[PDB]
Amino acid sequence: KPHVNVGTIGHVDHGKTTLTAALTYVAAAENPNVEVKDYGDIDKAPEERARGITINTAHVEYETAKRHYSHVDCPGHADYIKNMITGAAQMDGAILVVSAADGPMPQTREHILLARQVGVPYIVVFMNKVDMVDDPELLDLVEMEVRDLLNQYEFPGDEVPVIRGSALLALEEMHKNPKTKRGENEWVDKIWELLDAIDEYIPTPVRDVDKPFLMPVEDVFTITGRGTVATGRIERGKVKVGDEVEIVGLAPETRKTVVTGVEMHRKTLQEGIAGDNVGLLLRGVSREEVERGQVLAKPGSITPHTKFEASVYILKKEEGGRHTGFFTGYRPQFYFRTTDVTGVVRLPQGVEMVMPGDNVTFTVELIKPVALEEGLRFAIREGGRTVGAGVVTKILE
Amino acid sequence: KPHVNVGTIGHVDHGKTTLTAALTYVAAAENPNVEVKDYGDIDKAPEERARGITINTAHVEYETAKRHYSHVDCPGHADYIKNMITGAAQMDGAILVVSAADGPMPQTREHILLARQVGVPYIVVFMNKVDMVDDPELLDLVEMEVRDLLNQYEFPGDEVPVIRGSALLALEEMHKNPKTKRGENEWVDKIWELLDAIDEYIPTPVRDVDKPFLMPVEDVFTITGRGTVATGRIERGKVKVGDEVEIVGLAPETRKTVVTGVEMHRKTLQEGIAGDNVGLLLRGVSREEVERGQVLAKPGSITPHTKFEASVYILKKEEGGRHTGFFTGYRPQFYFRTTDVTGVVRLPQGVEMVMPGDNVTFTVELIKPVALEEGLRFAIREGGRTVGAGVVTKILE
Amino acid sequence: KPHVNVGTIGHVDHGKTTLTAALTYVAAAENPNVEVKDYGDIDKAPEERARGITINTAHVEYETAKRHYSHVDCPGHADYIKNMITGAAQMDGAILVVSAADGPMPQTREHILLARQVGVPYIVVFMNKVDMVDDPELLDLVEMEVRDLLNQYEFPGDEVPVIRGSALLALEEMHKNPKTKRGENEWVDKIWELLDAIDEYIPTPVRDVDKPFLMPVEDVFTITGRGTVATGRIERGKVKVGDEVEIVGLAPETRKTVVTGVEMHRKTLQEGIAGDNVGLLLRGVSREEVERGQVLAKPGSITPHTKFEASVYILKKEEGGRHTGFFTGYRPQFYFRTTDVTGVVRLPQGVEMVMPGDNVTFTVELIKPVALEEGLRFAIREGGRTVGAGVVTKILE
Ligand SMILES: Nc1nc2c(ncn2[C@@H]2O[C@H](COP(=O)(O)OP(=O)(O)O)[C@@H](O)[C@H]2O)c(=O)[nH]1
Ligand SMILES: Nc1nc2c(ncn2[C@@H]2O[C@H](COP(=O)(O)OP(=O)(O)O)[C@@H](O)[C@H]2O)c(=O)[nH]1
Ligand SMILES: Nc1nc2c(ncn2[C@@H]2O[C@H](COP(=O)(O)OP(=O)(O)O)[C@@H](O)[C@H]2O)c(=O)[nH]1
Ligand SMILES: [Mg+2]
Ligand SMILES: [Mg+2]
Ligand SMILES: [Mg+2]
Repeated sequence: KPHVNVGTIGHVDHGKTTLTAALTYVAAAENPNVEVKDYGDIDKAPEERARGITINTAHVEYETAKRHYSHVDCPGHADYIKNMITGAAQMDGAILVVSAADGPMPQTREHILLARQVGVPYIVVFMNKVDMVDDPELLDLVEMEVRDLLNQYEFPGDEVPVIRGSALLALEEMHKNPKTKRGENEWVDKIWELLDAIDEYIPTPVRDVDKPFLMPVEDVFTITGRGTVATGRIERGKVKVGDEVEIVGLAPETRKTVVTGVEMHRKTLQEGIAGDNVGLLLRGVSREEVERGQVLAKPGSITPHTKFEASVYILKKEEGGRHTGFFTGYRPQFYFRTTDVTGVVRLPQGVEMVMPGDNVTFTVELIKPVALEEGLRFAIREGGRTVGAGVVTKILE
Repeated sequence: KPHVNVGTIGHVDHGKTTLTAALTYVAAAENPNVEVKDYGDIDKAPEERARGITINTAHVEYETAKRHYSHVDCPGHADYIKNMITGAAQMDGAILVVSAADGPMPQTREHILLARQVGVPYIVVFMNKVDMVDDPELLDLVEMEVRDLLNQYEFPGDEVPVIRGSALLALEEMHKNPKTKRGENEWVDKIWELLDAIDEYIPTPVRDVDKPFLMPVEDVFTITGRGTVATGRIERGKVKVGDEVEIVGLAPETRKTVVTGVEMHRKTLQEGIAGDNVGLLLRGVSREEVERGQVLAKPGSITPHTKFEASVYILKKEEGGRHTGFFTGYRPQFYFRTTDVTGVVRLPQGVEMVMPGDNVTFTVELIKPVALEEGLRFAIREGGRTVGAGVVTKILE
Repeated sequence: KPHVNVGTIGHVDHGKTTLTAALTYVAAAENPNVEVKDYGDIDKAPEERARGITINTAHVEYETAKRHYSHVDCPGHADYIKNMITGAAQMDGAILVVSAADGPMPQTREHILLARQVGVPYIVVFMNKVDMVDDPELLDLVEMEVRDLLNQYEFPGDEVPVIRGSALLALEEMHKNPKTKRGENEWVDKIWELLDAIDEYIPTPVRDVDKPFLMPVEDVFTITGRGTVATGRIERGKVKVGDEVEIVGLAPETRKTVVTGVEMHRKTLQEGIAGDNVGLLLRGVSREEVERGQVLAKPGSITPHTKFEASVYILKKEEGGRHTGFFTGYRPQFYFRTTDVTGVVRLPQGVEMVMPGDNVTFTVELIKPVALEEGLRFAIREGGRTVGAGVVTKILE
């Protein structure tokens, strides 16, 4: 029963939390396993330490016929910014909640943008609080505000599902009648539309193991009679001997070789699979030709680069980051996967100085190339300390 | 109509094959379904690839009032060694054939031993070729030679059935008169005693689903808000949620949990049954506390160990095995169910070096414990390659 | 643009063929694709071999806005009896043509009855030759003869559409003016009424893939470590693993299992779909519990039986069937789907001996049960030869 990661985003007070609890109670009915949670519990998210940052985050699990959804919900707009970016929990899709009373709001528009920068593959809307509004001209109005926003950030606003309802009401019915099921109640039934929407519109994702092969080099060693060895946990896909791969990054050019040998826990091994911390025998590679920080991957699967654009969040001083701001020309270290790689920043027009606590978008240009791809997450460091966290959003070269 | 697995064993030329063709013909008469086979067909067994080994093996099915018997027969003494050991086809009982003219012979004695190591629950004798000997002093002699051998290997030689007849003669009658039935002919009737003897003496076996629950861990996973998941095909019995089971092997100690969730083909599932490839939800178990190679089983059903005795067969080089022999201290990989577990061998007094193609018996001692039981079959590997096949014969600790 | 199957039935000379050619040319006008055919071409049907029988049958395709109709028309009353029964081509609806000059006639009445036995879902009438009769008292008379007949065989004669016209005349206008469209001409416009009638009155059919899952067992096998396998072409709907199905027929009782494995062209497969020749892995099913001749189907979708009524056609001797007639007590083999199942026949009152060439209606009673449903087509064989063809018309138990 495939597993998917979702979460509620949207402006404060629009009701992402109440809608969250409803989802549990409602789906539980047809899925007894499913552990029902209420408002207060979810409303009080725990802290979570991620990349050096703390994010109040709440989680919940619910099941449909089609799947198992683990679902996030945070208490503050800040928690959203940080979560999404450090990618504490990675949305495979997200449920966007908007007050029918207010239409989309600033955070609303912000979560859309992030969701797009950080790569959310699909957004589905749940217009809540609809019980405060009869006038369908109004409900239409809001729906439309919302779609144009989505369209502004490239979501297919024209297509997503905008389901209108009352999380508050549905939740009480689940309260009154835990055993209520489909067709029985109206408010509950909008939740079923949401849930259906989800199962339908949010793509079932690629299992890591099926994604193109990539393993990031951690250590390099020579086995006297055997040769050069790149070690590290495989991020995705798999390798079996005889497999040819590319050593990407840092070097001036990409090299190709053949795993002539996997190995783990000392013993040998026939295939290296995602999740696996192996050591591979690279064939025809000097101890120079390969180094920590490069990546090995299924050939042609990833490219090296130096100029890219990123969405970033800069730690506060209180969180252990910088204590004064910076300008274009700031040149910290960019820690990609396993190592630092210096880079110079260039703030966009309109930005003149970035401050501790901000979150912005700029370009960077690195000293050496690195196997980069959009969505590639990273850290910004000053002497080993993390001063910020970002996500790669665009390659420029 | 319960199904039982049998077959002929005994020395070369004693007539296990001719006896084989007679059982079909004879029992066909009262069971028309029954497909009659002759000597030549059975005589030419096909090869069968089992555990990396090739075994000429012949099969035949016959029915009595009481049952359905699928019956094996191999052409050579090697074939028996291999078959019995890799357990290509598992004997529920065996029919031991001995030439009345010669008495038991070397392979005769060997098969008895194997059958005992390999676990054959019952042996029943068919003394054949009796047409060559009038002297009842002789016939008794052999019978008793036979009983003492069985007694020597722990079979209840004193009690088994030693039926005296001529497979050759019964077979021709069935030939002359397919329709011949009980009471009609003498030679045929000896076959009826055999068949009766079989139905009577060979215990009717436990249906897997009825054996105590056991499932060997193949993969372990976590379902975020759900938890830990042990996957694999169920070997025996069944599981339903809330069932409590032990996690056995590898770890320093046995753990108990509760399946909190079965599941198959994505969808859910109320009960896990023998033959089924599920994924169970283990309650309160770290992703560490459970691993591939262990087994989950009905509590108190199977115990972990490291020292055991085993009867083994070593591949010839021509079959892809080792190409030189070995001594005590040999330390290959013993592949139990799903994983390799290193072990050191100790040859018994009298054996000093084992060679490719040999089949012997020795003790082993594993690096980590494993859920072992007598009868547990396994492989001996050297770099993923299978260099021998064995069966666990006794537990030492 | 859904596809539907129709055709013209009715007495000889009433003009089923001339009206057939008109539909092409008329509908063509608004559907350029549509291939126009004339009288002579449709008049000269080719043979078709169906169930061993030869049927002169003519085909034609035309399009309305609403659909795609493939449309049959045969030359002789025999052709109709044969066709309808062996169901060479299955009518989703039929267009019944009657001469306004003569009213319904014997074949007219015959066709209604068959269409009812054979299961035609809707009849729509086209009263033709109307140009030979001014007196509306007459035209009303015929129409009413017609409706009473349909009412006699359970069609809703009171409701169906009785469209009055001249196929011959519409056809010449289309001839004169291929481009003639609606409103332009009167005779053509009557054809438009027929076409609308059809699109409206004849219910839109179920695509096979959407009908309930059913697959008829052709062979049964065992995959040693996997278990039992039923193979054969899926007749309707689809199967995906984890799907539960019922094994129906032959056995004394219906069993339920789960496909635990589909498979085709050696490779595996995620879903088994109508048309596909798979092999299914039945879970928990003995090699006895399943056999050729039964069907696997969506649970509760079809039931086993032994007594049924049927409309049948008996081959002439010249066509290779019996060379003498038979009485009640006749007990041939009823070849349902894949196998023969013996049955005894009982001629109805009034019928005393059936002869080669006859087509009649009687009851049968099978030795073992079979997954039967009205509409189920079958063959009557004598030693492998087909001596007749029929259709199941009613279940009696
Ligand atoms: N009228 C109305 N009020 C709602 C509905 N959903 C939630 N509310 C309330 O709106 C407030 C915001 O709820 P909340 O879920 O906590 O939103 P969050 O800030 O996005 O976490 C709470 O007081 C809820 O009781 C609803 O459908 N209709
Ligand atoms: N006289 C006699 N010879 C027999 C009888 N059974 C088998 N034979 C012969 O024994 C020889 C070996 O028979 P077979 O069944 O092949 O022995 P197996 O190699 O143990 O299979 C053949 O030539 C048979 O004809 C019997 O009951 N009496
Ligand atoms: N008067 C008149 N004759 C017609 C009409 N339609 C058909 N005919 C003639 O009917 C005769 C037999 O018709 P046909 O279409 O072959 O019918 P089928 O016997 O059902 O195959 C032919 O000579 C046609 O030309 C019509 O509408 N009016
Ligand atoms: Mg909240
Ligand atoms: Mg033999
Ligand atoms: Mg015609």
